[PDB]
Amino acid sequence: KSEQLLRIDDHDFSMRPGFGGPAIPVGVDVQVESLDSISEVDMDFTMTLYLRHYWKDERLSFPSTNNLSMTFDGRLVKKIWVPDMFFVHSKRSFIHDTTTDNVMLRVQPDGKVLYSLRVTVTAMCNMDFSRFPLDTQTCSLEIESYAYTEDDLMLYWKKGNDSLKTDERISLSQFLIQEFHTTTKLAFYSSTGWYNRLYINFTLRRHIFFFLLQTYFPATLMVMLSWVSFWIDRRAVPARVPLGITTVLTMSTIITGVNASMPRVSYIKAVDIYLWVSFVFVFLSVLEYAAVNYLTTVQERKEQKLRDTHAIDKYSRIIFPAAYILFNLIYWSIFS
Amino acid sequence: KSEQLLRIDDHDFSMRPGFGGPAIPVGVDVQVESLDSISEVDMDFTMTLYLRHYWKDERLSFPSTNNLSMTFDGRLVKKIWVPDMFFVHSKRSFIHDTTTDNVMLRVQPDGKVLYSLRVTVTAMCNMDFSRFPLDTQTCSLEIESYAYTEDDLMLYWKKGNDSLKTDERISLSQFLIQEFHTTTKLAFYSSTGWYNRLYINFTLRRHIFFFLLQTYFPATLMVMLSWVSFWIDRRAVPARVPLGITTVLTMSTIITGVNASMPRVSYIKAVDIYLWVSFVFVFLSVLEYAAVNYLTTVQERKEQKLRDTHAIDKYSRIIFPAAYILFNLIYWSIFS
Amino acid sequence: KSEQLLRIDDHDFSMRPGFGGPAIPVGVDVQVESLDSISEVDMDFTMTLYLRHYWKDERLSFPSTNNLSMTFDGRLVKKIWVPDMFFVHSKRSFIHDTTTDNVMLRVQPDGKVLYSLRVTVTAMCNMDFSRFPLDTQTCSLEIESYAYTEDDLMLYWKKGNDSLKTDERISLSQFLIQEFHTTTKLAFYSSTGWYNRLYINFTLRRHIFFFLLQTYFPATLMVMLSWVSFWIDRRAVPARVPLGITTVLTMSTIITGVNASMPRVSYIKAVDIYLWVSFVFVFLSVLEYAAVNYLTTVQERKEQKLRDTHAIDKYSRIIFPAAYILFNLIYWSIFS
Amino acid sequence: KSEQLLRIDDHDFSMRPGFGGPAIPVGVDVQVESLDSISEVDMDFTMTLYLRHYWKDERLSFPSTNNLSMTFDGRLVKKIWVPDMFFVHSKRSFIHDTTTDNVMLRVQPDGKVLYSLRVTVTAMCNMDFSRFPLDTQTCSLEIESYAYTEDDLMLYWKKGNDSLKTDERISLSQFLIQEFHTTTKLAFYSSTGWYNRLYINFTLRRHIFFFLLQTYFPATLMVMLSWVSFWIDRRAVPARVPLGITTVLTMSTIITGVNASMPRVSYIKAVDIYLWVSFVFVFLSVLEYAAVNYLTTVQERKEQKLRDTHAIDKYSRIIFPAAYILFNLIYWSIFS
Amino acid sequence: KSEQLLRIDDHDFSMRPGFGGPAIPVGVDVQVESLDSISEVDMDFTMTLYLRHYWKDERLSFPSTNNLSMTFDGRLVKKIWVPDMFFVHSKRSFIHDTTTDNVMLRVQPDGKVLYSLRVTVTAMCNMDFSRFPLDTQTCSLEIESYAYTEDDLMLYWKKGNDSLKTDERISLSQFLIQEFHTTTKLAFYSSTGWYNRLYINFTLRRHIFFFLLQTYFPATLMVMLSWVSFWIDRRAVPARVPLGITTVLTMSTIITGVNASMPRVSYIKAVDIYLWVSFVFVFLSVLEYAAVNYLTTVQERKEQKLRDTHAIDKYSRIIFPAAYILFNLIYWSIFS
Ligand SMILES: CC(=O)[C@H]1CC[C@H]2[C@@H]3CC[C@@H]4C[C@H](O)CC[C@]4(C)[C@H]3CC[C@]12C
Ligand SMILES: CC(=O)[C@H]1CC[C@H]2[C@@H]3CC[C@@H]4C[C@H](O)CC[C@]4(C)[C@H]3CC[C@]12C
Ligand SMILES: CC(=O)[C@H]1CC[C@H]2[C@@H]3CC[C@@H]4C[C@H](O)CC[C@]4(C)[C@H]3CC[C@]12C
Ligand SMILES: CC(=O)[C@H]1CC[C@H]2[C@@H]3CC[C@@H]4C[C@H](O)CC[C@]4(C)[C@H]3CC[C@]12C
Ligand SMILES: CC(=O)[C@H]1CC[C@H]2[C@@H]3CC[C@@H]4C[C@H](O)CC[C@]4(C)[C@H]3CC[C@]12C
Ligand SMILES: CCCCCCCCCCCC
Ligand SMILES: CCCCCCCCCCCC
Ligand SMILES: CCCCCCCCCCCC
Ligand SMILES: CCCCCCCCCCCC
Ligand SMILES: CCCCCCCCCCCC
Ligand SMILES: CCCCCCCC
Ligand SMILES: CCCCCCCC
Ligand SMILES: CCCCCCCC
Ligand SMILES: CCCCCCCC
Ligand SMILES: CCCCCCCC
Ligand SMILES: CCCCCCCC
Ligand SMILES: CCCCCCCC
Ligand SMILES: CCCCCCCC
Ligand SMILES: CCCCCCCC
Ligand SMILES: CCCCCC
Ligand SMILES: CCCCCC
Ligand SMILES: CCCCCC
Ligand SMILES: CCCCCC
Ligand SMILES: CCCCCC
Ligand SMILES: CCCCCC
Ligand SMILES: CCCCCC
Ligand SMILES: CCCCCC
Ligand SMILES: CCCCCC
Ligand SMILES: CCCCCC
Repeated sequence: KSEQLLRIDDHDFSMRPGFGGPAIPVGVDVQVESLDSISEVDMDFTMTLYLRHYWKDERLSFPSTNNLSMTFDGRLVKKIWVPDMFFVHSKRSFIHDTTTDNVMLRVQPDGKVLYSLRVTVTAMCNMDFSRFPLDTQTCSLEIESYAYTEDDLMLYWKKGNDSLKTDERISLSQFLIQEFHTTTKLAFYSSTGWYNRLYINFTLRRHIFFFLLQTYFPATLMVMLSWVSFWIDRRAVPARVPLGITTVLTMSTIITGVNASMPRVSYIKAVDIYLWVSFVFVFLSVLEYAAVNYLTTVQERKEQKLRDTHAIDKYSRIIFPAAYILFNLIYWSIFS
Repeated sequence: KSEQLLRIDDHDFSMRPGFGGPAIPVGVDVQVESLDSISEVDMDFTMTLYLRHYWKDERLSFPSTNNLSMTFDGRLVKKIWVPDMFFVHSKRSFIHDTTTDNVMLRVQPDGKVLYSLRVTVTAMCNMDFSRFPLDTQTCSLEIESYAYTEDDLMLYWKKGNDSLKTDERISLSQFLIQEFHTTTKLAFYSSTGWYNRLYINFTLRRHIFFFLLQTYFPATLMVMLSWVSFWIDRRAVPARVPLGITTVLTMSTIITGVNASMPRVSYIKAVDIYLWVSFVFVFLSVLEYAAVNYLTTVQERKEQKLRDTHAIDKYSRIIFPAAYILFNLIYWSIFS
Repeated sequence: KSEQLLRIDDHDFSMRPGFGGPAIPVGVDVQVESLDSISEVDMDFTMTLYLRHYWKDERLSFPSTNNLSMTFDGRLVKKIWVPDMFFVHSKRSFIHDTTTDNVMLRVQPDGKVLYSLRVTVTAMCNMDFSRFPLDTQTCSLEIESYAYTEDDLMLYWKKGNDSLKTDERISLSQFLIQEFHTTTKLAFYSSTGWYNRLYINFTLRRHIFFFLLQTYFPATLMVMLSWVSFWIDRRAVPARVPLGITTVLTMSTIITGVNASMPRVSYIKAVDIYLWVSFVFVFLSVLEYAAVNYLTTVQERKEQKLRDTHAIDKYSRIIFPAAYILFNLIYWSIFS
Repeated sequence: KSEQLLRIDDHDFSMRPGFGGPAIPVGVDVQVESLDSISEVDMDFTMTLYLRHYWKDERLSFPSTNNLSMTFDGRLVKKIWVPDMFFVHSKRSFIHDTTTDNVMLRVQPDGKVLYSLRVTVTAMCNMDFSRFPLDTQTCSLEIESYAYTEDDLMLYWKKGNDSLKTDERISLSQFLIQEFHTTTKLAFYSSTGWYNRLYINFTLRRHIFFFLLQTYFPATLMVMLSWVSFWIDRRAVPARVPLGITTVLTMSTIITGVNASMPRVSYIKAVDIYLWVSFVFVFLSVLEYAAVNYLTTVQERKEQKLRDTHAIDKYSRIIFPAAYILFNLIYWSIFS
Repeated sequence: KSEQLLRIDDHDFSMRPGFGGPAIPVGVDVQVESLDSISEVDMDFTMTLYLRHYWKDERLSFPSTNNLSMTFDGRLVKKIWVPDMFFVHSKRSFIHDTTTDNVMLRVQPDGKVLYSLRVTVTAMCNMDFSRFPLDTQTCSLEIESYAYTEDDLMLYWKKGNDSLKTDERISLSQFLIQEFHTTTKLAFYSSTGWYNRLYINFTLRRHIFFFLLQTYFPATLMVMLSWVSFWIDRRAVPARVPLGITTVLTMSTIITGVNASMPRVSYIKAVDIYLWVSFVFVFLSVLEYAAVNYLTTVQERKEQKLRDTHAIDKYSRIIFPAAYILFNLIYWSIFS
């Protein structure tokens, strides 16, 4: 029996190795397999990865006539001491068990142990959509020991920045992924004391041109088309008025359609500001002609009682495009 | 063996400490980690937190030459007595088990015990949307002992109002969170008797300006634009009529779009009342011109048979804005 | 050891108490905690409640010098006999296990036993939406013994109609809840025989005014607005025709919007009948003017070849509102 | 002890009864309780039913002074031999365990055994939507032994066509259920050999009138309304053109609304063909008037340079309705 | 007892057969039962299949007077050595357990073992929608040993390309499935070494004609209809302008409706490019008439101050269709 080579019954495996002494160092290696999904409304993401642990235990040493190691499955885990790692700020997680538990243990003749498992974890990530769709988001995944402080367990990256590996085909449907790196930081808990924590960082970006073409182009086209009425004879009211009202209807429908396709985030965004400014411009384009018609009627009535192009149109043809250009310049200077 | 220092086999751990005597006090400490999601339709919320318990048991005392404590995992829980805490008015809950059960036990040499676990719980919360979007909601989380009355178990907050800690980065996508505090109250059950209950309270608020800009602004703009026809010559019917009918179409589309983006709550809200009042105003703006046209035709026909501005327009230009202003004043005085 | 006071090893707990004799009566007490959700498409509802059982077993009697009882958790259930209650016509259910199994057992000195647990159950409920939104629905929850007939187990309500208690804050988002009561009835199974069954009944109602304001008001407004063209001079075709076609467009958009916000139930409802009748009225309002224009053109052409208000408008002004009123009277007389 | 009457330890229950001999017959009885849901996109359905088994085992015979049988729960299943039935082409399934496992065993004195359980199963069902909404679908549920061929286990319906019972209140929200019957057929597996399989068949149908009223009626009304322009004087261009363009807009909106409410099945259906044919008719109704206006302008210009009803309208008034009627006749002759 | 024929207690089943020697070959056979669903947003698919293993173990040999084999269920798996196969790049998976574990073991008298199980697995699949709806996608399912390298376990297809079988009725709602084949490739892991991997490949295709009819036909019809205004007299402004603005409104509504029914993939697709090019054409069709009207007014005003068809229309009638045809030719030449 292979379990009789290791004196399982001759030691107490409820205590950590080197108990009463210096803290036992543990190395951690992480390989990211894929990114499964991301939720903007709930602000979380899902990841599947490989977790590996490295430590030495002299109580597991066994004599051997060669340098061959023994491999055991997850059934041996309940009989020996293993680190109790857990993910901080996680929502749900589980370990694959098809067709059996994805747990592997390798024991070297001097007592070096390799512990590997496959896990899927969902973690939270606070997001800010103030600069949508030009926003940039940062995410992090955290690993920490649950019950052992820094005085008993010392956690560190085994090979520094080389301990993180990612798949060549990792991708997301609506985001771009870049800048993977790892960091470390100490955390303090008033109940028990200080703990070591590890971080895995990456950045997310969007596709600017798709949003530009889908949103900004129709609004600017509609704003430019609303300026057509300044070049039509003022005597054609049944052509001037329905053009304006139909432009207002089309702008409203476009705004509703744009709002229907964005994630349900309930605060003000820059795209909303752009669209509402265009709506206000369209509304003023109709008020202008209304006052021009009223003035023309009043002048005609006075002239009749007594017995060319109106300047408002001339000035508006210049004022409206300059104001819109100035607004665009300021808007693109603030939001880059 | 560490489990032999504690005389596990020499006591009956099916009874509470101090059985037949005064009730054993138990302290509780709560640290909130994050808020996961909130459902307005089903009226519930999800929370992840740390639960800690404090009590003393003399049967767990062990001799020692120093003041060092022993730490055990969740496997010891089945062999000793632990409080049976549960969440009142909860829908579903579970305990994290990655990579192992998130349960920790610490035993002091005199018999003081610390019991900690990580849990995620979903709880109900009745909401009222009568004042939407200006409504305010209050939520609560309740903790109570399942099988032990106040005569056997005494539950209390260990440090009063200082026993509640929240994360610095707790946030929700569409709500603002404030005013965390704790309270206590006794509950009575006719089957078994009185129980102690603890509460954790917080308040939720919305973003007023986003809803204002998205809903009230287009309706007021459309109402003001419907008033343009009072300033147009009454002789231009093919300009007067299509403007009104297209304004009605645009108002209907706006109302439908607004209704399509709100949570499906099936009772009357103030925003609905505002929108329908605007719709009624728009409808009357068309009936007015209809009667003005009919009167003008009748007068012309009589004048022809026998062989300026109509007063209705003059009076409407004053009546309509005053009535709308009065309605807005009353509406904003009632709903603040 | 408390389990040694009861002679667990001295009896066979695989048989019911009083085996070979009269049937053992069992009382049941139910307390409803909340209603979680309701699905109209799948026709089911979710409920969380407390289930309590009462019976007497002389084999559990223990000597005592006082009148104090012993309390045990769910671990004792596997060693003694308990009733095998189950929910009829249920889809899924589970028992809460946070932080431990919500199972309590109390044993009196003479052998009276109290068995309580917390469960969440989802049950089916056939619905009829023929009278939507004026429909009324009735639901029921059923409890029955799985393996014991009426000859071996007698099930009944312990205190009649007083055995049902509901929370003061039970509510649903889109329904009104009323009329809680309990009934009993015998069921027959050809495979094994007769069984006792218990029922818990309640009724559901909707908010009539919300649906009225959201649906009936716009259709009646549009129908009334379509009548405006009867009062306009027949000589203004470019005002008469676009008004009708835009009214038809607005009615179609309103009907589509109304259909988009109702539950996906694929059969005819009264609201559909109302909306389609309004659509037919709107269509006829356009056919009338079409024939009036054709007649006027034919008369003018004949008069020219040879070298006031048309009666159709006069009669329609009276016919259309009377017919609509008659239809509304019949419709509201049939559907109340 | 009741388990000592049966010599559990004196036989090997890892082999089937009558091992080395003829195959042991097993009868199956099925009672359908309800249908839970159906998914058109994923092509599956959910069912809850009772499964019963009948067989004889002489090793379970026990002496008795009467003809009374013994009843056992699911805990006895692990100690005796039971058939390993499973559902073919299933996606997910589970056995109810509230408040305990819904498993019952009854043993007769001669060794006849009754085995019953309550299960919920989801099974696949290929569907064809080519004839939507006039399509008809057939579904089936299959039962087969997993590890025993026909040489060792003989599976059959115990009472032929009488072994299937359905609830009186089984129904679906959007489908009609009819024609329940059972069949049998042999299946061959190259790895192990031949197996017996059972089938349970039923048919699904839709509500024709609801779809007719919701889809075909508006399209035919719009097509008929587009014919109004043939009866209007050709001199009124500002009445002729906006009517056509608004009819095209209304047809497009209706088609979009109809497409938004159907299940997302990505291939051509007959309703689409009907709607697009109506759209083509509407488009031609506008091209006709365009050419009529162009011809009239050319004739007027020539007549002026040199110094009634146009036949196109006359012929179109007859051609268009006949062509539409012919198309409807062919369409309703092909699709019944 | 059948388990006593095999000397279970006389061997150590924690080591592979032939330990210290050459690697033990293992054959694998796969039968695909159905495809359950596919998610375009999350880029994954679900499959249900049969997994079979073939290997020889001399420690399981038993004497026999004939050539009959013994069959065991999943309870024997924990007592013997089995291959630890797992799926690479998988998200979630489970083994059916209704009514019992779907695990079968057959042992031949010389020691040949057959191991079969039923599993459902979800696997990732990167997709590219640049050529939507004319895109083609390839998927793969991978099988590999978790803890054994190629030096200890040799994995291969038992019968080459004949080891893969698919159901005759495998289908997907919106995809066409073809070209099933298997391949093998070696993978290298820096932590442990080289492993054998197996692949199962298939291809997916869409229905071109459905997308063509639903998207390209309305846009081309609208573009052609926008050309009607070139044939109308330039003196009819109230007919020329509303036609253009309503065509723009209809194009916008069509684009919004088309975007609302596609999967939410946030980058540019060819259909978007086609639709926006049509929108630009429609916009230019209105700018042309605007300038034609302005020129005509200026000429009339000059002629009046001093005291036929405009060439722009003539040239546009030829230019617009040629440019659209050229664009279609280039577009269909690039995207095939
Ligand atoms: C004096 C004049 O050129 C008229 C023409 C259109 C008119 C406006 C139409 C819309 C509003 C109508 C309301 O009754 C009074 C304020 C508003 C804003 C009017 C103010 C006076 C205007 C500008
Ligand atoms: C007498 C008069 O100034 C006419 C012009 C428009 C007319 C209304 C048009 C809509 C309705 C038509 C219906 O046939 C009678 C009631 C309604 C409400 C009419 C009442 C009489 C009005 C107000
Ligand atoms: C003779 C007459 O007053 C004309 C004016 C409008 C015409 C109708 C327009 C719509 C239809 C057009 C079709 O071509 C013939 C039937 C339909 C229904 C016509 C029948 C004859 C009508 C009623
Ligand atoms: C000659 C004539 O009666 C004209 C009037 C409307 C014209 C059509 C308008 C739409 C198209 C415009 C395009 O420029 C040429 C082809 C199309 C299809 C035209 C062909 C010639 C027509 C039919
Ligand atoms: C000179 C002339 O034929 C006029 C008629 C319509 C005019 C255009 C209308 C839309 C725009 C209005 C804006 O105010 C100036 C640029 C734009 C693009 C105008 C440029 C000059 C045009 C083309
Ligand atoms: C963005 C708002 C532009 C308003 C332009 C008004 C131009 C008025 C000209 C009056 C000339 C007498
Ligand atoms: C909000 C309803 C306003 C109605 C205004 C009617 C004005 C009628 C004037 C009649 C003058 C003779
Ligand atoms: C609801 C349908 C009403 C139809 C009214 C027709 C009125 C025709 C009057 C003819 C007078 C000669
Ligand atoms: C369905 C297409 C109908 C087209 C009808 C054209 C009628 C043209 C008449 C020409 C008479 C000279
Ligand atoms: C696709 C853009 C087509 C633009 C056609 C302009 C035609 C101008 C003709 C001027 C003749 C003097
Ligand atoms: C590729 C689309 C570009 C749109 C530019 C919009 C600038 C306001
Ligand atoms: C009209 C667009 C101007 C953009 C300026 C951007 C300056 C960073
Ligand atoms: C920031 C938007 C303000 C809109 C005010 C609406 C008042 C009715
Ligand atoms: C026109 C807006 C008036 C708002 C008054 C608010 C009084 C609390
Ligand atoms: C016009 C509404 C009439 C309603 C009558 C209701 C009779 C019960
Ligand atoms: C009950 C609605 C009938 C609609 C008939 C449509 C025939 C094309
Ligand atoms: C105009 C409808 C004709 C329907 C014919 C149906 C022949 C089976
Ligand atoms: C079957 C529909 C064909 C549509 C062709 C569209 C070509 C741009
Ligand atoms: C007008 C459509 C042309 C299509 C050409 C396709 C060449 C492969
Ligand atoms: C701060 C956003 C203002 C938008 C006004 C239309
Ligand atoms: C939009 C401004 C109009 C000013 C009329 C004098
Ligand atoms: C109580 C709300 C009334 C709304 C009327 C339009
Ligand atoms: C909207 C009121 C109109 C009154 C006509 C006299
Ligand atoms: C039975 C409903 C008929 C509806 C006709 C519009
Ligand atoms: C709507 C009926 C019209 C009748 C024309 C004579
Ligand atoms: C085969 C369907 C053709 C549809 C043409 C509009
Ligand atoms: C729709 C056909 C029109 C033919 C013009 C000659
Ligand atoms: C690259 C796509 C360009 C689209 C311009 C309308
Ligand atoms: C669309 C181009 C118009 C050119 C006017 C000269």
